[PDB]
Amino acid sequence: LPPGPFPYPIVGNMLQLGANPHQVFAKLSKRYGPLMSIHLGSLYTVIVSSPEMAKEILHRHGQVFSGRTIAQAVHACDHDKISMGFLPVASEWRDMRKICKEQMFSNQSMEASQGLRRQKLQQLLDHVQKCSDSGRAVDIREAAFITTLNLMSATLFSSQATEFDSKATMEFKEIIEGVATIVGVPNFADYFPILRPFDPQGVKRRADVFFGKLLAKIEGYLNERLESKRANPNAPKKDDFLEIVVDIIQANEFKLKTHHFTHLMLDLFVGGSDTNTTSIEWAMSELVMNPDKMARLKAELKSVAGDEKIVDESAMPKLPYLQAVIKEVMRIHPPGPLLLPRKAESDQEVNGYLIPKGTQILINAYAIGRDPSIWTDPETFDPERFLDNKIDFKGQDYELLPFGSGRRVCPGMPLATRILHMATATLVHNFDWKLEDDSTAAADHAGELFGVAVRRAVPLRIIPIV
Ligand code: HEM
Ligand SMILES: CC(C)C1=CCC2=C(CC[C@H]3C(C)(C)CCC[C@]23C)C1
Repeated sequence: LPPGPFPYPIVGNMLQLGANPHQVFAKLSKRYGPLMSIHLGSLYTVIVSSPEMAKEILHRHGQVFSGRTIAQAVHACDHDKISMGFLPVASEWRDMRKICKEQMFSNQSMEASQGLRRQKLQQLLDHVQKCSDSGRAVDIREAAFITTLNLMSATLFSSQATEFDSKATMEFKEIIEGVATIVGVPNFADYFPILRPFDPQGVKRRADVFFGKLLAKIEGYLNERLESKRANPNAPKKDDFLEIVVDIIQANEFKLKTHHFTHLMLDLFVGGSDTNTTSIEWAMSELVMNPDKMARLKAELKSVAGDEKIVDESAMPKLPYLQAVIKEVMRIHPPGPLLLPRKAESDQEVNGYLIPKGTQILINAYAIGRDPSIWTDPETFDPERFLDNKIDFKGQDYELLPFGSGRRVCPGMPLATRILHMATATLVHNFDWKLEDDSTAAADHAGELFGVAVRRAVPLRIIPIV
């Protein structure tokens, strides 16, 4: 087996992991190497912490390591048996992946939804404008959370709401926060198989309530769309994912049930919410703490957009520094520092070590992104490192893997980048920013809180001015 720290009886290595396990794993792998055995109680795991080992796992043996480890929380409303996120690579997963690649996240579909997202960006602009008149600090975590939910809801459901914090949006927010509280804590049933039948912390029960809330809303949206399409055959076709769902269902070309689609929408909606929310916050935090970089991005946006307030997504090719800024946030602050787990579908040898069937595989993208043997000055925020650099986060550069790579690489990347780039551009272009209070500024920026997505323990509070 790969080398690693001595595992104690019963608990394995679990007692050493602390509040930020990805940081502990990063330091451990400096000692034990880029393939490292960790015993999460009885859940045997191997940590991957090199670009070289990530390529061996995700690409050379990408089919063997194509499975997922499935947390007990994921069994809520039998999501584990329906979900593109957790099914094994097989016909049903392949069909759902094809639907996302060729129809939902196509260039054609992303361009068609650009206007839906533009109005949500305008709503964000207006909201921040009021705080700026008042002189009030903006809580960037909450602003990014609402904006991301609004942008996701627009793209997936064409949600209407003229208010920034609409009641539909705030119900989504309640649900997403609830899922994060549940999953964001250790479920001992995940680590001790004798406890699974018992659900001793009620994690799966509590997850059922939130998953059910979300599926109920999605099923309602789907049924409403089906009825309005039936009643209004001549109305223009909407440019959202729900329209695509409906057409695919009624064309009946896929061996997929209705719940595959509702659960896919669930997966996509939750998929883009904490991830973009924390990333937007980190982007603003890095820029506020590195005023030279804030100035350089402002200068680019001024040059390209000038007096326009809302950048078109179509303009992204003209904004290389904005792209470099987001790459650099992804390098330092991958929202999931250990990505989503993979699983060995069979015994496999890697670098002379046996990786047994069923091993949980965690890619420590965070460690790789901060490894000094790979990145110069790894702890410094330096977007310029990506200018005229062909390294990207699409999965082909194993130094930068915030979205994974190989078989299960994030299918929502096309939408995520549009959200990240535009939310950042809107905030940076239209206001200057100061910390509400800079007395513990460095500590506020460094302090991470682990969870579904790793985020600043202290929410960023900054005052907008013009
Ligand atoms: C915003 C930043 C985002 C990051 C950093 C991110 C990252 C990731 C990562 C690391 C994975 C696992 C990849 C692997 O197994 O190799 C993943 C999977 C996934 N992501 Fe994302 N993601 C983001 C946004 C989104 C968005 C916007 C959506 C939906 C629109 C989404 C939907 C998914 C889904 C459904 C999967 C599961 C795919 C599968 O297992 O086949 N993500 N993401
Ligand atoms: C984008 C990446 C990080 C992501 C992680 C968690 C989520 C993904 C999409 C779907 C979603 C559920 C199926 C609702 C289960 C909890 C986490 C997970 C799998 C996608």
